[PDB]
Amino acid sequence: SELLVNTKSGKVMGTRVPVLSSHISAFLGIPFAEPPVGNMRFRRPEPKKPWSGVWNASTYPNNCQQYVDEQFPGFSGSEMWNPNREMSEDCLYLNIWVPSPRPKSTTVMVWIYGGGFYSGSSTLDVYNGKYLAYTEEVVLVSLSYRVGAFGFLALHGSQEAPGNVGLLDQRMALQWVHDNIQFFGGDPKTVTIFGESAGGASVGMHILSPGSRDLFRRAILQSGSPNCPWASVSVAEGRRRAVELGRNLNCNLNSDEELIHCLREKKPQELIDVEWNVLPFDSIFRFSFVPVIDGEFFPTSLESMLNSGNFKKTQILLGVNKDEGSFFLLYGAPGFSKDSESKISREDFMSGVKLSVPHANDLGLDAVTLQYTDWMDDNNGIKNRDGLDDIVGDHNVICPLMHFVNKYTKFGNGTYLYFFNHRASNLVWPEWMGVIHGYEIEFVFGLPLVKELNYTAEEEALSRRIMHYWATFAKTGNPNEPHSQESKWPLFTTKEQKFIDLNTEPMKVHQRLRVQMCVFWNQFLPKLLNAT
Amino acid sequence: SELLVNTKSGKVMGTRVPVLSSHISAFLGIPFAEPPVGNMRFRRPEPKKPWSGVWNASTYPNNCQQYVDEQFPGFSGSEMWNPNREMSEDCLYLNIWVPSPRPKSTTVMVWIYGGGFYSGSSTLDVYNGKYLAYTEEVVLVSLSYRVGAFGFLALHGSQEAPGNVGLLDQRMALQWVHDNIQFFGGDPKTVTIFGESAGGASVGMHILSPGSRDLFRRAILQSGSPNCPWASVSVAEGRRRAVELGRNLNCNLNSDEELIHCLREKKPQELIDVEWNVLPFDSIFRFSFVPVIDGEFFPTSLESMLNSGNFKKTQILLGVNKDEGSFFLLYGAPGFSKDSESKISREDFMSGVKLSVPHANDLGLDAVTLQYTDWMDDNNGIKNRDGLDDIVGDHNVICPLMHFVNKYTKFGNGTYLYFFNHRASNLVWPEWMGVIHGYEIEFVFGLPLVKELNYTAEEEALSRRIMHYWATFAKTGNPNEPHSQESKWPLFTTKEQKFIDLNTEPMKVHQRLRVQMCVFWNQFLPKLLNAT
Ligand SMILES: O=C(Nc1cc(COCc2cn(CCNC3=c4ccccc4=NC4CCCCC34)nn2)ccn1)Nc1cccc2c1[C@H]1CCCCN1C2=O
Ligand SMILES: O=C(Nc1cc(COCc2cn(CCNC3=c4ccccc4=NC4CCCCC34)nn2)ccn1)Nc1cccc2c1[C@H]1CCCCN1C2=O
Ligand SMILES: *[C@@H]1O[C@H](CO)[C@@H](O)[C@H](O)[C@H]1NC(C)=O
Ligand SMILES: *[C@@H]1O[C@H](CO)[C@@H](O)[C@H](O)[C@H]1NC(C)=O
Ligand SMILES: *[C@@H]1O[C@H](CO)[C@@H](O)[C@H](O)[C@H]1NC(C)=O
Ligand SMILES: *[C@@H]1O[C@H](CO)[C@@H](O)[C@H](O)[C@H]1NC(C)=O
Ligand SMILES: [Cl-]
Ligand SMILES: [Cl-]
Ligand SMILES: [Cl-]
Ligand SMILES: [Cl-]
Ligand SMILES: [Cl-]
Repeated sequence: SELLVNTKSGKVMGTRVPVLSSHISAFLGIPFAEPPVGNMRFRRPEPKKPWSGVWNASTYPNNCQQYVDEQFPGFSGSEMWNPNREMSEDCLYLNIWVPSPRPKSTTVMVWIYGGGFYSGSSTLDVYNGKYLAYTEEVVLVSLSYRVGAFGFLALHGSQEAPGNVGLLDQRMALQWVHDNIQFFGGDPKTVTIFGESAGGASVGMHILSPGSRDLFRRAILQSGSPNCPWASVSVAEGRRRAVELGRNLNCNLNSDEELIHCLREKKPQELIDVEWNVLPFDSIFRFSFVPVIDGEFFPTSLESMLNSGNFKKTQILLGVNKDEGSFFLLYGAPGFSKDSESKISREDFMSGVKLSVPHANDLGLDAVTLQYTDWMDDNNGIKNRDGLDDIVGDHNVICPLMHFVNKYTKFGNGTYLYFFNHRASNLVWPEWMGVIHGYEIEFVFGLPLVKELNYTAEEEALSRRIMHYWATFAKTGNPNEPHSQESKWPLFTTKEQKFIDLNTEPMKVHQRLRVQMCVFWNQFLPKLLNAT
Repeated sequence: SELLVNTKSGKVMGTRVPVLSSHISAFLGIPFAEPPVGNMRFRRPEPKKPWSGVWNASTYPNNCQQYVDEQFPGFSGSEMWNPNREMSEDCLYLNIWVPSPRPKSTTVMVWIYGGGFYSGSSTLDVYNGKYLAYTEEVVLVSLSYRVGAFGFLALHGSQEAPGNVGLLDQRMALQWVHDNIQFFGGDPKTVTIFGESAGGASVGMHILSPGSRDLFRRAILQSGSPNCPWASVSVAEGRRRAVELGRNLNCNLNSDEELIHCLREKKPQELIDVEWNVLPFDSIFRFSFVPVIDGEFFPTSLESMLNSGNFKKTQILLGVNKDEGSFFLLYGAPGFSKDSESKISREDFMSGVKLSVPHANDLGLDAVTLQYTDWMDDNNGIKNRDGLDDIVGDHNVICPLMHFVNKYTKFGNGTYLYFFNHRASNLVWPEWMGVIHGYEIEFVFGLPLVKELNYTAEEEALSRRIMHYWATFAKTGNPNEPHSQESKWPLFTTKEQKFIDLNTEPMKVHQRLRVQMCVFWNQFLPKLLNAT
């Protein structure tokens, strides 16, 4: 009865799941779009046709087709991010966790997974929504969206492969939540969208895009922002990559209709096998098929939108991890496995700089090199490793986010900024990698509350603190409970630019998160590359 | 009799002067050139015609015509650098201090004064050679040379005003020493030239110039080097400045002969009154009439000469002071007078950067600003002052010298590098100015040995140490006394790049003198300006 819900698309039947010696309701694999298959591959999503009968929503759905990571077969640290369900183009489903008994109209949080817009699943163990839903009494939704060429092949002008359809998949799940979440006890007027990495970029993209703004109340962005250098391409570059993808499969390249028709007849794994070939350079933290600045989903360039205040004005909470770049270098820079601690020579540093800033001319490479080299000690393998670590994280995550946060805060209605710098006591990655891209997620989702996962008592308390900040922000637009005695997370303002650390120590307030390097990345280096 | 010397130019009569608790011989105002007056203005020097009778060399000669500093009238700190004798175009004389009794063939040191190539005198109290000559038993010579337009007006292709004649004055005094110093007890095979600021650039220029190399044995350069950005100009820029000097004086500009003839009719002070007007930019640490890269004194560009080893190969000793920039900012950046300790707003920082790197485009100015700004704390008046202080000293003095050191050491026969960072206990300048441009000279010349000047006894010991380093280097090409128990001043090498501090504390060896900023000034910013 609790598990039986009549929606505007049909009746659904959920399942009762255990969580921390109690139970809650889960509705898994609810369809929100027509399967984007056959002649609908690369097309805008269509609403799911209402069904008769009872949709069985007790099991996780398929994951979208995607490149599977085989760098470290069997290693939990990488396997925890891979699809744990069968892959299929039939993947546009959402999941809902509902406190029990069902609330009347409580706060809703909607998760958007990351994965560079080429990978990701709503069904990962680390996205299990039951702990956050139970502990904070929120309705927790996780959506899905098409990735890779299936989500972001962009032949602008064509209505058959317009680009950005994976962003429209997300918007369609948000529309479904808007129309139906009230029947699961959720308040459609108090929906917070949150996501990490490409999920965080996505969240920012919905803040910008006029067509998405009314489908949510406020936003949380983790280690990602819409202006990230890897998160979008021009319509020309998207067109170039789509054609290059056809060339890699010996397709007729004479017309969009011919190219698209050829691509629609390849098996999914055939597109995935060639996906990495269309990139313009050898590079790390670059992805083949990503959103396009199309003049439709994004009316103008992201910078002009940010400059003019052309975005949803609300409250945002956002932040970064200390070592965003480490796993990208381990995976993509060969020098990082010549040494057990990944100390690297000066030659490998220079090579890595080229791989990490692939768009820079030779003068920009020197500028990057000079900014991150200790010329008193340039053969120090540790300083070389750490310098290139910072380059990757600053360029791709931290400084784009700081640019976004300063532009947004001029027009928005409240900004809260964090710096997550706790290394989990049970981490399986080597210590030099630090606080890795993605490893705040398990704290946000409450995993340290599970005794058998072997976190410390301090880490359970940190997880509880973070979940409550997140939910209280979702509920009120402010992560703090005023009237409490706890330390207060202060607003980020244009003038004082305050942020807090998130770790196991008592709260610290700082100002101007990595301002020195982000002036280099956000102001000086683009001016240098614009000059030459 | 000891005071009577027969030279190849005629007999000279010197004077016995007291030094400390003893006495020494001095031969003051010996002419080495025909007075460059009348039609000889701007012309290459001519050897002094031998005289009959006895030249009375018992008093200091006139100083050359020059801009007199009146910024702080009566203030000892600035007046100690102004002419203390009458100014005259009849100024090509030299001074010699000779130990008593006369040595048979002792080490010779020849002093070349600085002053931006637009000022300077051989007769300043701080250049009194008697202490060094007495204490170290060397024959000490100080020369003079024409400064300003008189010495460096350059209309290339003209034989009436060819440029570089002030350097040819220096060379002709060196030739006089070569021909005659044996008659004063000096060894002409063991002559060291040394000078500070423009005198140090000059010393460097005789190392480069083939017509000078055989007139000295080894070289000492203090706070100056031949490649400094203020120390030379192209022939085109020298010609532009000379023409602009005529324009300022309503001269006929139709030809070199007419321009020169007009210029030769003006009183010296009329040239000096308009000297600063020919500079191409508003600037500090830039001077109007300086050596020209002419293809004769300098056969090719300084950089190509340095790169190919086209220079005298011998031993050099050289170094810099801690705060080369400070008095240039006091004099020329009005922000340094708004506040007692010269705290500097951000606006005045940015203006000073423009004044200090006047040749840079906007991208280069931003590069400089970024490199010297603490963006966590950009309104700190102390940090802004110190940052602009370091900009001026690094750009104009320290990093040019480091570039010269590294090029020279690839081909030379022994390099010794120092960093002078003692602030005299009796300094009359405010504390923020630190170790000022020129204030190591008084230690080199042994003024702390004079009790009436209220130096500390530890500063006397430091002066004695430096005089002994300098003279021992002049005598042997190594500042260290062999078979000694003191710590050794190490050779500077391409690989280890060692230098010492000069101060009252025990000797410390360091490596890579200001390498971080000098990579910026010597490698990156030039590449940036060349490319953009
Ligand atoms: O040319 C290319 N480029 C290319 C670039 C990548 C991007 O590598 C970084 C990356 C990886 N992932 C998914 C992992 N998931 C996550 C984590 C995983 C570990 C730790 C933290 C994590 N945090 C996460 C947070 C967010 C979620 C996702 C997270 N995302 N980004 C991948 C593949 N190919 N590949 C190519 C082409 C031809 C041959 C080869 C290769 C490459 C294939 C791989 C190297 C060896 N290769 C070949 O032999
Ligand atoms: O007008 C100029 N420059 C300019 C520079 C001066 C002289 O200032 C530096 C100087 C002075 N001295 C003789 C002192 N003797 C010494 C010391 C004296 C004190 C402490 C240590 C000492 N150590 C010594 C070691 C060596 C020997 C000599 C030493 N030498 N250098 C005069 C006039 N004009 N640039 C320019 C051009 C166009 C527009 C603008 C500007 C600027 C400047 C005007 C405001 C903003 N500006 C513009 O709008
Ligand atoms: C729904 O699916 C689950 C898992 O396959 C199954 O246990 C349950 O009985 C199903 N309910 C139906 C088919 O009514
Ligand atoms: C948010 O908006 C309300 C309504 O205009 C305003 O009163 C409040 O000051 C704003 N707060 C912030 C932090 O911008
Ligand atoms: C040398 O010149 C000085 C200064 O005019 C003078 O006092 C001295 O008597 C002269 N000595 C001679 C002419 O022998
Ligand atoms: C100086 O030259 C001599 C002669 O070739 C050589 O033996 C000596 O090693 C050189 N010293 C330096 C420091 O270059
Ligand atoms: Cl198919
Ligand atoms: Cl680290
Ligand atoms: Cl626990
Ligand atoms: Cl705490
Ligand atoms: Cl005259």
